[PDB]
Amino acid sequence: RTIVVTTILESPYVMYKKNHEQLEGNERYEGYCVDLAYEIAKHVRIKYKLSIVGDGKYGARDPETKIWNGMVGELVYGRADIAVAPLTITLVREEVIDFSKPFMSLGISIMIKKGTPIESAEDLAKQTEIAYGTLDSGSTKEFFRRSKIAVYEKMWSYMKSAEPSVFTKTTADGVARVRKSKGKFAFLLESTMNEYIEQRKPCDTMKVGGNLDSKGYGVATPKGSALGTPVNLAVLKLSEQGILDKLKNKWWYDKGEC
Amino acid sequence: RTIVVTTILESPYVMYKKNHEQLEGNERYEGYCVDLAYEIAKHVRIKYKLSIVGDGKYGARDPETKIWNGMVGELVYGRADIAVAPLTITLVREEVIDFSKPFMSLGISIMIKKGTPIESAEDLAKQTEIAYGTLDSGSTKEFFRRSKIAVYEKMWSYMKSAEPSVFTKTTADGVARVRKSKGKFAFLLESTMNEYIEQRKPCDTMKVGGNLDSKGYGVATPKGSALGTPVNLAVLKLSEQGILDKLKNKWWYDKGEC
Ligand SMILES: COc1ccc(C(=O)N2CCCC2=O)cc1
Ligand SMILES: N[C@@H](CCC(=O)O)C(=O)O
Ligand SMILES: N[C@@H](CCC(=O)O)C(=O)O
Ligand SMILES: [Zn+2]
Ligand SMILES: [Zn+2]
Ligand SMILES: [Zn+2]
Ligand SMILES: [Zn+2]
Repeated sequence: RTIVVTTILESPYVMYKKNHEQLEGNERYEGYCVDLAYEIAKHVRIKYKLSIVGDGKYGARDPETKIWNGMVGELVYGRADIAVAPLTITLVREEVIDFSKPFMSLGISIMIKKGTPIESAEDLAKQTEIAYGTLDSGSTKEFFRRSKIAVYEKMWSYMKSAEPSVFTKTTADGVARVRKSKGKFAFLLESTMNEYIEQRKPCDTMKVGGNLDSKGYGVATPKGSALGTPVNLAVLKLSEQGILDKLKNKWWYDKGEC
Repeated sequence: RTIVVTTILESPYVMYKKNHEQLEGNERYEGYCVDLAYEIAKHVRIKYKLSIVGDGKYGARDPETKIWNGMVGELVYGRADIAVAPLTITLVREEVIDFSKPFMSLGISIMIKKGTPIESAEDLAKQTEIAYGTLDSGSTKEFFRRSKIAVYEKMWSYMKSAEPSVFTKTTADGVARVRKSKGKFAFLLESTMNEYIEQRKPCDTMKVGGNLDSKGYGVATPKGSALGTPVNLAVLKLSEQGILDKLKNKWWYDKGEC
């Protein structure tokens, strides 16, 4: 009767509460996806337990073993019933799991330390002084690997061979590298994460240029799961009631520091 | 073997070609949804015929007879196999038809004649000199009818009782009323239509303020249709290949006149 909700520690979607080490179960966490899971479970009338994905990854398929990792693998292998996380709806994932209609819009974007002389992907592509990278095992890395657009093909050729590695294990590690690199590293990440970090102390980063694509996050369920339909209607209802909007303002802008 | 694709004459999604009266069948039409239908049919490997919906409506359910009109009714009553049109994904529609993941993002927006002293919905709500309305039988009208947000509730109370009527039979009729009214009528319509008109001669309108909501258009199929799955993957593929982007630029901005 208690369903397992896989999710990932990524600010401001799921974060440890201030005193989390004194708390237990769902009470350990807060953020946009913690609130979304609560609202969804309320409408679908299920009890649930949040479970941070062990490997800390969104989900990709190993080309060798063909095994899915991350939250996607938790659904595929039957270890979680739903994922409520900033999980990008992509074709390769839709082949193996189901997604709700999207609860948030986003695009890939460029994060720079303020003052870096870069305004566009073209600007990064044509130079070599400023290194740049992306998160491992997620949809941004796959966007670059799969693109047939000249500028992004050039960026992928550079990142794939860069030494030392430009692929980070977590978003926070990429942000930290931008902040510590005196303008010499830029990070490619989703506009939602980029806009959140831009509003947080020390206010030394910014999003530059427009987004490189336009896509959405959805709530995911194992393929053919009976929960898929009610979850989808719940997301649509929350959207129409203005709740998704209220949550975005709560977690991004209400508390902005910059 | 030839499937019926319902659609609607709405610029720049489907428009008559210059010499349409000398042409037949699918060749009569051009625009973003004509291109999208072609790309989808190519991936799903179907032959198809475009059919402009007879009543010229998107789709709503009559509260009395309970009958669906517009493109939604064509799918519900079995007269069309797919709708490829700027058809908004909504909860009440998802209860009776299926939708692909969204091919375009949009929100409700305000269209004014340039120079009108209005910058926000709040600005319209608190005054009465400038009338304002929306399209009949679509999702924008339903947004206002259903909102529990104070400002939009006030706008709905005004529009519902306005005399003469502020609800238009087509988008073009609303645009024409804005243009002819010397600043005394504003039109509530989707950001996509608003941004297209803003780029067309006589360049006398503009979008003002941010969008009131955030939602998407999807390709629709009758509930439980076998075409639903392949169409959805086709839309995701076109999105990832940058084709939806290319089409948006082709139909909105490439030809901009303002
Ligand atoms: C919050 O509303 C939305 C979030 C995401 C999406 C989406 O998935 N897509 C696909 C193509 C372009 C785009 O934005 C559409 C609407
Ligand atoms: N949302 C992405 C993770 C972040 C990224 O790849 O930039 C995914 O679902 O894979
Ligand atoms: N896209 C809308 C029509 C336009 C509007 O209502 O503003 C619909 O699907 O109903
Ligand atoms: Zn701690
Ligand atoms: Zn609720
Ligand atoms: Zn004509
Ligand atoms: Zn194609």
